[PDB]
Amino acid sequence: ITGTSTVGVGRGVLGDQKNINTTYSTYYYLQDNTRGNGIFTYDAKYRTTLPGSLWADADNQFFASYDAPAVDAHYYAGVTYDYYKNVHNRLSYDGNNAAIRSSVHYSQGYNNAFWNGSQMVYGDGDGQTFIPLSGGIDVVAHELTHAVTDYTAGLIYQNESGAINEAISDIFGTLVEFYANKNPDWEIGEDVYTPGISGDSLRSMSDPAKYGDPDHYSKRYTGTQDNGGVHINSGIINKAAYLISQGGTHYGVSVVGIGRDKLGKIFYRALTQYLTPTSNFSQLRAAAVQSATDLYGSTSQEVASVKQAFDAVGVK
Ligand SMILES: CC(C)C[C@H](NP(=O)(O)CNC(=O)OCc1ccccc1)C(=O)N[C@@H](CC1CCCCC1)C(=O)O
Ligand SMILES: [Ca+2]
Ligand SMILES: [Ca+2]
Ligand SMILES: [Ca+2]
Ligand SMILES: [Ca+2]
Ligand SMILES: [Zn+2]
Repeated sequence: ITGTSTVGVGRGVLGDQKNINTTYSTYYYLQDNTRGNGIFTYDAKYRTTLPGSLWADADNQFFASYDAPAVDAHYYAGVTYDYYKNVHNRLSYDGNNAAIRSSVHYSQGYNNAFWNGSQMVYGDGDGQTFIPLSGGIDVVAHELTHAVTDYTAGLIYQNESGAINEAISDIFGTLVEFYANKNPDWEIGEDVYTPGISGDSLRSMSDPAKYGDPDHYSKRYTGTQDNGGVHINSGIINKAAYLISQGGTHYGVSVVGIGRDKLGKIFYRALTQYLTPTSNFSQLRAAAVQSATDLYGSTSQEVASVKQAFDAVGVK
């Protein structure tokens, strides 16, 4: 909408106060004009018609319980935009400052979030498996990264290419979480998953097997559930990424860690310059090796560590 840029204040899902960029025109709308061609957050009002209505608020104060998922979807989309712009010189998900749209309060008791091809969508959770999912910065960044993937490598959402797609979203979700630097970890969704259980998460990149996901290619899922295991076999790539960044010895293979920033550079380059819609894990290894070679040189530690990490997870 046309209006003037304003700054509201509110509380997120976890009860933390934050400022949000809004737009004033009669109402204060969750429309952040400070980033690209805008970040827009919508109320799906417990229904499934999308996007719903651009979030309107009378007073620019967003402290109601109903407001909290919108506050966080809006704010964390901003953080994610900043990560891609500041760290990777990428302007929004399409590289041309496409408007970023999110809807919250999607459906009833909805234990998921997704990119629907055009926008991000967040359930509120059922209060048992999840609280409103936009409360997780890694979740928000995971979802926006799906849009980045779809505009770049285009990894088909099934089997190995789909597991790479998932891992890319977990990797950049985690790197955005570290970028914001509030309780960062290599776990996925811990801030919104299972409010009645402390210390768990939906997935772990550092130890995927803690939640039943494979951490070695020899343990990959080959069945048909979950689009051929896209959220399962992502553990193999997540583990490789964790090892590249943090190092470790895994199934006897030692990996010299090179840190998060270089992980992000290598995988961003792989995603945007080498991966294709049909890339498999072996092709991801090759893309990551080539990306590290481009960035750091063929004889570099970074290239050696990429190879070690993929070796450690059984991907040649
Ligand atoms: C970071 C997470 C908090 C959210 C993440 N969402 P996503 O990958 O974007 C969902 N991807 C999806 O919807 O692709 C389908 C599609 C394709 C095309 C258009 C529209 C949609 C995820 O990991 N979801 C898990 C959550 C499980 C939770 C336990 C119960 C089981 C589910 C899953 O879906 O398996
Ligand atoms: Ca208000
Ligand atoms: Ca965390
Ligand atoms: Ca996390
Ligand atoms: Ca929990
Ligand atoms: Zn995903």
